Amino acid sequence: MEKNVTQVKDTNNFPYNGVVSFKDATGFVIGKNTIITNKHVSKDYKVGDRITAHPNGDKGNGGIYKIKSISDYPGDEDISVMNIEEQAVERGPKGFNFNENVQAFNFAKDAKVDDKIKVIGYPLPAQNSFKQFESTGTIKRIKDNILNFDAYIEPGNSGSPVLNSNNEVIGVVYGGIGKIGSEYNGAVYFTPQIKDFIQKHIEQHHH
Ligand SMILES: [Zn+2]
Ligand SMILES: [Zn+2]
Ligand SMILES: [Zn+2]
Ligand SMILES: [Zn+2]
Repeated sequence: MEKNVTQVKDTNNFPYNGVVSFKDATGFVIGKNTIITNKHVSKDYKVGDRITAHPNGDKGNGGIYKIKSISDYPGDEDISVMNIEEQAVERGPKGFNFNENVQAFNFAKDAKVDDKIKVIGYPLPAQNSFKQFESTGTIKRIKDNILNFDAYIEPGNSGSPVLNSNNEVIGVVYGGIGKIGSEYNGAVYFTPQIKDFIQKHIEQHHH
């Protein structure tokens, strides 16, 4: 029952500038024009729907962007990749370019139980007028593609990155119903098959 949650002061610096906001969920930047979220988020949103880059409430954001394509992982795991139209619908401080207004996360090489982790995202975004929050805790179990962690989350954290102490991404917070009665939370743990699927969807050039 770890509850160590802080309001993010400045979302314009990494890792905070790698996190994106849906109307009611979270995602994060993994590469050029590319974000990760979960399948619950990808069921709710469609091509042409919009994300906001790293909003800090009404203090501003890195722009508003259109979802260009959605690619759900073909395995059972709760993970989706979305590609983003590079030209913003509404500009960020660094201009209209998605990539200049965000910084992508790198994959962690691995993780182990008891590692210190951080979840960054948008809990209760209506109630907390889209402020970004960091929630800190530890890994409780890693089994195949299942990551159980002890860090406080709320509705809206669905799709949040789970980060190691060096701000590399280890997994993505579940959007599905959690284990009943459990004070711990779940995430898809990034294994080689999942990393490969993601990497194959990252963009590299302009058309
Ligand atoms: Zn939903
Ligand atoms: Zn470009
Ligand atoms: Zn273009
Ligand atoms: Zn091409």
